Amino acid sequence: MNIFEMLRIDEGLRLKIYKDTEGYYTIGIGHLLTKSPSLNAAKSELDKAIGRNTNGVITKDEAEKLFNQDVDAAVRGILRNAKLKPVYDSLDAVRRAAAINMVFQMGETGVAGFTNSLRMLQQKRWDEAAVNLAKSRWYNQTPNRAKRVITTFRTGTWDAYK
Ligand SMILES: [Cl-]
Ligand SMILES: [Cl-]
Ligand SMILES: [Xe]
Ligand SMILES: [Xe]
Ligand SMILES: [Xe]
Repeated sequence: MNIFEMLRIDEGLRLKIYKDTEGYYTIGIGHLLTKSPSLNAAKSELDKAIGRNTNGVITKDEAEKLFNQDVDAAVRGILRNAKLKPVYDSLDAVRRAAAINMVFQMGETGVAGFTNSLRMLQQKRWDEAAVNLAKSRWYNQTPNRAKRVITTFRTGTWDAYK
C-alpha cells in the first residue's frame, strides 16, 4: 500500500463531472474543480486543467495525470507550511501518508488548524491524537473515511485499508 492506492480507495475514480460529499463539482480521483454552483464554470475549469474541450468527460489517463499533480501539490503544500512540515518530518512513512490524505482532502490551511492534534502527533501520543482528531466536523461528515485515516495515524499500519 502507498499514498496513491490509499487515496484511490478513499476518493474513487469518476470519468464524468460529479458532485463531491459537499456538493462541489469534481472529477477523476477527487479533483475538485470549483466551489461554484455553476456547471459551466466547472466545465470551463475542467477544460483549462486538461488543455482541451472535454465536454465534462476525461479519460482514465487524464484522471491519473490530475491525480499525480494533486498528490505532488499536497506534499509540496505540507513542506511549505511552517506549522505542518515539522510534524510531517517527525513521522514515519505510514503516518506521513495519513497526513497527505488529510491535506488532499481539506487543504493545508484546513489541516494547519488541527493545532492540538498536530502537537500530539509530534509528541507520538497516538491514542490521544486519535481521540482529538475525531472531535471535528471532518469526522462527523465523513466518518468512514476519517476512521480509516485516524486508525492509520493511531497504528502506523495500513490495516484499515486491507
Ligand atoms: Cl490543475
Ligand atoms: Cl466517509
Ligand atoms: Xe502533518
Ligand atoms: Xe497532519
Ligand atoms: Xe493533523
